[PDB]
Amino acid sequence: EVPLPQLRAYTVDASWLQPMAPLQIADHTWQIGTEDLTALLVQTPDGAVLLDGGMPQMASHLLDNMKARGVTPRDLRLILLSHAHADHAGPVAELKRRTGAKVAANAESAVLLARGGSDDLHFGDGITYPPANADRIVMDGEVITVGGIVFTAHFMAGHTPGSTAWTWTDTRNGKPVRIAYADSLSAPGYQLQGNPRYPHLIEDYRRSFATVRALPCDVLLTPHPGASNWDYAAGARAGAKALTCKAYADAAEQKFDGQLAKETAG
Ligand SMILES: O=C(O)CNC(=O)[C@H](CS)NC(=O)OCc1ccccc1
Ligand SMILES: [Zn+2]
Ligand SMILES: [Zn+2]
Repeated sequence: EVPLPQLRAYTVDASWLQPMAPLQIADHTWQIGTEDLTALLVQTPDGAVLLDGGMPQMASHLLDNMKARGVTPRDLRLILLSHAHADHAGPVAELKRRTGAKVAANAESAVLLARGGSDDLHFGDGITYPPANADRIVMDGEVITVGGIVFTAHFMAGHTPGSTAWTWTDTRNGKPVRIAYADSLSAPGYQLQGNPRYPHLIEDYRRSFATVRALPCDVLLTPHPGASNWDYAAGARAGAKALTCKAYADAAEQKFDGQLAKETAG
């Protein structure tokens, strides 16, 4: 008698779950997540925006960091997402219950979020999380403005169908800083070629490399900070080694081409 296996939790490196204090990126923009997962707070005179929340168990830590910044539950107006995997959208449902936040996302991200990341094109039910509903559906190139910070959506399908880069302009020394929060360009364990659930996967990734390369991009940030060479634990030099969007796109394409060759060989 051999029973069916137990459910397996989505377990991650400790650094992904290690709380950090708010780290200022620009005059209105702060990293408020963990050492190894990005969660960006943008604070304005007319309320706050959160871009990603990390893993499901980060909800209370995000709220504590918000409070440290002076942002109350009612002040949080909007949640935006890079993509709706458990390690970036994990706490969205809980945050919606505990704050005034509404979610804006593209149709692909909204559908995946509403499924709690189940029936993932590549991971199946391996990384599920509490489902949430989007309040507003955004189209490619659509802008959303909160307290004069203008967020533009740039669709960059591949890592997920609904993967998005969000760009906005903040300041640092009275000078503009064009921030690009670019989504993952990885395909971890994906079948790339002839995948029946994603027939045009390769062409979407190629288009997404080009989109990322061309973003307005004084400062690049990524959901996994290591992807853009950020080190959130390095304090005053956290962003010193950060890649350009151009360099991030180039490295991702080189890796992707390598993975294609390995897939053909395998
Ligand atoms: O850093 C990256 O690019 C990818 N890292 C991840 O953790 C991704 C989400 S972005 N998830 C994953 O690989 O999940 C694999 C998996 C885990 C449990 C069960 C099935 C599949
Ligand atoms: Zn992902
Ligand atoms: Zn991830």
